[PDB]
Amino acid sequence: CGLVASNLNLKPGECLRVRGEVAPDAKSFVLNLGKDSNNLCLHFNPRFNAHGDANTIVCNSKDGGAWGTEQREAVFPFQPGSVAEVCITFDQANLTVKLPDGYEFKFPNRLNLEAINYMAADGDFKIKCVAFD
Amino acid sequence: CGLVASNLNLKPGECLRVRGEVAPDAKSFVLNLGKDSNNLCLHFNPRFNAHGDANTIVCNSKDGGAWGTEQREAVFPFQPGSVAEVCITFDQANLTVKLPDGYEFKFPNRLNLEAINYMAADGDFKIKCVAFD
Ligand SMILES: CC(=O)N[C@@H]1[C@@H](O)[C@H](O[C@@H]2O[C@H](CO)[C@H](O)[C@H](O)[C@H]2O)[C@@H](CO)O[C@@H]1O
Ligand SMILES: CC(=O)N[C@@H]1[C@@H](O)[C@H](O[C@@H]2O[C@H](CO)[C@H](O)[C@H](O)[C@H]2O)[C@@H](CO)O[C@@H]1O
Repeated sequence: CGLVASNLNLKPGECLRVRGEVAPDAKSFVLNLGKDSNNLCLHFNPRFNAHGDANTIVCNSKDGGAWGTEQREAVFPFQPGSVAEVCITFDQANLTVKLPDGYEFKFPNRLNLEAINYMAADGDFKIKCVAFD
Repeated sequence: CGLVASNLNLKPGECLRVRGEVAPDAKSFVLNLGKDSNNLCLHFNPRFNAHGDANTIVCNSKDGGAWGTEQREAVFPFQPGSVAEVCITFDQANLTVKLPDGYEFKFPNRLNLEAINYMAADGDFKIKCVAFD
């Protein structure tokens, strides 16, 4: 596992900027956001070649330990062995994810979180900077 | 009640930079670094008016729950209600703390830690960025 942070107290409208290094041999990487490891408003999982996906971003929620319905994006501005950065903001209805190519997308806030208190990176994403505004 | 981070994997010679907002009414604030909450290589506790001290940085270690011998610094470049940044590095002999105004001091590495994996802020220091360099 990578860096895990708790008591983040990220509130609607605030921008979370996360930048890190993707491992050279990575098949995917993960950044998880939510209340705790069972309760994710955003599982952000760029897949290079994993679980049947090549160069696709897969996003999901997790509620009480159960995965929701995945969403897949149309762009893939990530490479193994390079710096990856994401910017995330939310309100109680949706998260908005901004990627390093400037592409923005929405993901529904299925847990109706009023605050994001938990962030976790996997072992393929080495956090170099996190800014909570 | 502030940000807690784990799996930092900060190794000797690496630098950790932490920037946060000191609460307007703070009597002190705390940044703790170590293996875990009971084993701290550095309790960094700038005190405005707390525990008998006035405008003094108190540093200590904690070993299996037990506080060590306090060290007090001679300088105090902090104010309640303002942003503060500290940078920390270590080696086998000492941690080095660099303060906002450029001042540096050493604190002994009493636990003989070879990595720092845990960090926590108290509720008077609202962390805004963390960088690893
Ligand atoms: C096309 C499709 O539905 N594929 C899914 C896989 O994505 C899924 O893999 C898991 O997906 C979750 C997120 O939803 C995590 O990323 C987890 O690590 C993956 O293993 C598998 C297993 O649920 O089911 C389908 O194949
Ligand atoms: C002036 C003097 O000696 N004061 C000390 C306090 O520093 C001390 O408080 C604790 O100090 C530790 C770090 O060593 C933590 O900051 C802890 O939160 C404080 O309560 C108290 C208790 O040992 O003793 C004197 O008052």
